[PDB]
Amino acid sequence: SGFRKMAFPSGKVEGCMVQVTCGTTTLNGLWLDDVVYCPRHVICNPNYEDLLIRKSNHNFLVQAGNVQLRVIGHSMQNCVLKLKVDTANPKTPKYKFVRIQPGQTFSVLACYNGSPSGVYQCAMRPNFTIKGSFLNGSCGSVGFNIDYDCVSFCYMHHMELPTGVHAGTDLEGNFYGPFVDRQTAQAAGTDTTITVNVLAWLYAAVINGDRWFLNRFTTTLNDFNLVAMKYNYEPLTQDHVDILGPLSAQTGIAVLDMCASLKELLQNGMNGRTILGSALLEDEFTPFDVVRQCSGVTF
Amino acid sequence: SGFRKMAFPSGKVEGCMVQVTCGTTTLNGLWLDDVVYCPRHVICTSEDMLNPNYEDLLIRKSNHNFLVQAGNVQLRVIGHSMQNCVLKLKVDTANPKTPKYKFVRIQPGQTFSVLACYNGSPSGVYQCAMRPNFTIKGSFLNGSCGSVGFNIDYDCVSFCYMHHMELPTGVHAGTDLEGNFYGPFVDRQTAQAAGTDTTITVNVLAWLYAAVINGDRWFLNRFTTTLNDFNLVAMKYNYEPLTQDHVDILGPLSAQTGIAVLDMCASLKELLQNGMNGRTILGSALLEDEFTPFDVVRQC
Ligand SMILES: CNc1cncc(NC(=O)[C@@H]2CCOc3ccc(Cl)cc32)c1C
Ligand SMILES: [Cl-]
Repeated sequence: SGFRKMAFPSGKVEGCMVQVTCGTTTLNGLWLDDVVYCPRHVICNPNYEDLLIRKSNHNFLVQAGNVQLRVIGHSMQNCVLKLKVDTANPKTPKYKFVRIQPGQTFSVLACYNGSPSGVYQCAMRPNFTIKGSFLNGSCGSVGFNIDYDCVSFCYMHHMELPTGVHAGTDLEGNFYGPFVDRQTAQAAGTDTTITVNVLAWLYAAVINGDRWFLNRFTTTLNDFNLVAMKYNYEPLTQDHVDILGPLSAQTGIAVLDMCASLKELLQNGMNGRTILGSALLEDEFTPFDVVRQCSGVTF
Repeated sequence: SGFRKMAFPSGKVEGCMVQVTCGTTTLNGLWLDDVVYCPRHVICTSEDMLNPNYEDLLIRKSNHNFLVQAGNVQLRVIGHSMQNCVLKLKVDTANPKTPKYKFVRIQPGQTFSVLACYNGSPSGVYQCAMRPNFTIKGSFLNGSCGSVGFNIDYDCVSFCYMHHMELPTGVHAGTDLEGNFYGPFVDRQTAQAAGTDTTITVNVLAWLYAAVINGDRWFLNRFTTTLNDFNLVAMKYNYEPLTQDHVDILGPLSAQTGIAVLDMCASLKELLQNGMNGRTILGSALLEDEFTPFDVVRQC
C-alpha cells in the first residue's frame, strides 16, 4: 500500500555527472564513454558557430569529482556541445538517447557544479515545458528513465521561462517546444491536463482502496472528449483506451466507466474529499508508472 | 524557481542493498563494511509472528541458514547477532561501495528519502516524513521489508529508517538502524493500529515561507497572533502544537522574507478557517507538511 511520486534510482546517472567550465560560466555535463555532453550556451543574439570556432580544447575545464579530464576535441550537435575527452568514463552504464512525447514522465537528477543534489519525478507537459525545481547552476542536469539495466536519457536542462517553468532539449540537442537558446522574449504556451495520466491515477486510487468517485455510469469516447475539451484536458484517443486495458481488467472498471467518474469530478469537484491525499486531479503518473508501482519492477 | 518534493540521490544507498534469505522468507538487507543489517522477523514463519520468541528462534540458527546475495554474488555469513529488532549478519567480505555513513534516530516531523527494494534490487526512490504518530505514509509492496530511509548531508549518508511492517490502514512502521522501533509498535502480528495522526505545523509554516520566497503572497494578512492563541486554534484542526523551538527554527526564513513567525501563524489560522477558495500554493490545493524548515532552505 501507498502511492508516492516515485523517481528511478539515480546511481547509474550520478556516476556520469561532471562540471563543465568555459570562461566565467560553470554548468553540468554528462560523461558517457569518452564524450561529455552539455548545453552549447556554456560558450556564451548568439552565433554559436562563430563563438565555437574561437575556442580551443584547453578553454573547456572538465572536472569529474576531484579529477580534471583533458578535452581533446569539441563539436556541436544542434543545441548540445560534445566535448571529446581522453578518458572513457569507467562508470558508463548501458544507455540510449530517446526523445519523449508530452505526457511521458521521467526522473530528473538536479546537479550543481557537477555534484548531484536531488532527484525528483516530473512529466513533459503538453506545452513542452517541465514543472521542475532548478536554481542557478542547474543547466546540464538530466532527465531519464531506467528500463531493465538500460538508462534512457531523454532531457537536458537549458533554461527557465518567466513563469518559473523549464525548457530543455533531448540528448541530441533538439529542444522540446518552440524554444530557442537565446536571451529573447519567450513564453510557455497555455498548458492542458494529461487525461490518460489522470485516469491511470484514478485506477491507482481504486487499487489502494479509494472508490468514493466511482459511479454506475458510462460514456462514449466522443461525449467524454466534448467534456474534456471544455475543461482544458487533452483529448483521449483509442490508443489511450487500449494502454489503460490492463488497469481496467485488474480493477473491473471499464475505461469509459472510469471516464464517467472523471466527467462527474470535473463538473462537480471533490466536495471536500481527497483522492490519494490530493485535492487536485494528478496528471504526472502514466499508466506504466501506476502498473510499475502497483507491481514492483526493480533496476 | 519551482518547488518539488525532492529525494536525495540514491546511488550511495543502491551500492549497499543486498537480498537476505532465511528458509522460505526473502527480504532486503543493508551491507555496510562487513555487516548486513536486516529486520529480525526474517527468522520467523507467519505462525511465529503472533508471539515470537526471537532469542529462541535465533539460537536454533547457524550461519549457513542465512543466504545473502549481493548482485549475482553470494556472500558468506560468518556470524550473527541481534540488536533490538535488527538482525546483524557478519559477512566475510567488506562492501567496497560502503559510503561515509552514520546511524541517526530521527524525531516526528523529520523528512527522509526511501529507497524501496525487492529481492535486494532498488526499484524506486521517494521522499517522506516521520508522522507525529510515528508511522510513515510510504509505498511498499510484499518483499519491501529491509528497505531503508536516509538523508545525505554533504558526503555522509545518515541512515534513519528500516522498513518492518504495514499497519491495517496502509501506513508503515519501522525501526532506526539500531533496531529500536519508532512509536509503540512491535514486530508481532498482534492487533496494532496507528494513533490519530496530526498535521506537522512547523513544516506547513516552512512551506508557506517557501511559497513567499517563490513569489506567492495571496494568503498573507495584516494580523498577528500570540503563540498560545495560535495553538488553541491549531489544535481544533488536528495540528501539532507549535513550540518555542519551532519558532526559533523558523527564524532564518522569517528574516529572509521579512514576515515574523507569529505573522505567518496568523495566515495559517486564516487558511484553516477559509480554505484556499479555488487557489493553490506552490501547485497544491492542500497545506503541505512534508518539507521541514531545513528542506526549504536547501531547495529554495
Ligand atoms: C504491502 N505489504 C507489506 C508491506 N510492508 C511490510 C509487510 N510485512 C509485514 O507487515 C509483516 C507480515 C504481516 O505481519 C507483520 C507483523 C509485524 C511485522 Cl514487524 C511484520 C509483518 C507487508 C506484507
Ligand atoms: Cl530529527
